[PDB]
Amino acid sequence: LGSPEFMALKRINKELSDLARDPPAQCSAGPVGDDMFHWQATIMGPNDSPYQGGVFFLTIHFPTDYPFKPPKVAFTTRIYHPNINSNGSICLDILRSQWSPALTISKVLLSICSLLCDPNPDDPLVPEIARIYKTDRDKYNRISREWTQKYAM
Repeated sequence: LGSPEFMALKRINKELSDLARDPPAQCSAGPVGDDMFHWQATIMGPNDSPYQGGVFFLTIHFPTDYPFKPPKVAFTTRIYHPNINSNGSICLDILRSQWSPALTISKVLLSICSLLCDPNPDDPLVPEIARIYKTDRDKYNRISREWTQKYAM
C-alpha cells in the first residue's frame, strides 16, 4: 500500500525539477521547511511594471489530491494591484474554476508575472484599484511604485 498522497507527491517533485531546470523569467519556487506540499515562490518585479526593483514572496499550498485540484497561491508581500487583494489572493481563473491537471506551478507563476506587467481591470478583486488603473494610470503607477518601495524592498 502506498500513501494517499503518493500521486500528488510524485507530480510535485516532477514540477519542482522542471521549474528548477527552466523557470519563468524572474521567478523561483520550492518547498519551505522540507514540506513538499508547502512552497514559497519569489517573483522579482518585472522591468516593464511599476513593480521593478521589488522582491515579492508568495505562499503555495498544494492539495492532497494535486493535480486534480489547483494549488492555493497567495502573495505575502504587500502589492498594489487590481487583481490581488490585501489578503494576497490572486484573481486568476486557473486558480479558481478553470484549473486543469495539465497545468503546472510553472504555468501559474508565468501567468502571475504576466498579470503584474498587464493587469486585468475588467476582472477586479479591488474595483477601486481597477478604476484607478483605467482612469488615472499615472496615479496607479506611482502608488504601485511607492508600495514596491515600502513593502518589496
